[PDB]
Amino acid sequence: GPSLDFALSLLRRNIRQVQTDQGHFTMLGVRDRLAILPRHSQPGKTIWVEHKLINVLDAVELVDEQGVNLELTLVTLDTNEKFRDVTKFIPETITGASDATLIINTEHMPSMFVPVGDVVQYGFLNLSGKPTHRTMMYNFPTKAGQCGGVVTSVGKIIGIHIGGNGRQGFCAGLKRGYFAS
Repeated sequence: GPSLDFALSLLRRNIRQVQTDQGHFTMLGVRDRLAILPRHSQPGKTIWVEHKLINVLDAVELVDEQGVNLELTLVTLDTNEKFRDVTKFIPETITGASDATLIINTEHMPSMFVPVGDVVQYGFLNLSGKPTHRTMMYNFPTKAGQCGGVVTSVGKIIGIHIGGNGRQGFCAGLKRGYFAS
């Protein structure tokens, strides 16, 4: 079906299993050699991607216009070829959704689909003693090991999972402008 094929195609073409020194994460490749990680993955000069070590050419820990953490790291990778460009599926402004699917892809949780439900604008979040802006929330008890997971709804890629508190899950909202050249 259309939504199942979209999620499965994202898994195949854009959503990679990675390892850093901080463990297992999911990584969305967005276009060209640009990918996005949760900040707390703390990528070094190399990152394990699926089956090989990939050099990290740049890493930008994103902050807002007031300098508050957004809990996202934008990595430029020394990859052979370009990621299929999925920027057109990312909204221009941080937008919630109804009945979203969270897509996890690590060695421990490969090709995993999680029905998180409605995703709403949340804003400020204190995540592990790191204040964070531009978050959205879902009332779903997500678990450890799901950071970097891709929040999706009806052909839209809206957020990257950054944590939870046992009853709720939180993502960093995505804006298309983060990925402009």
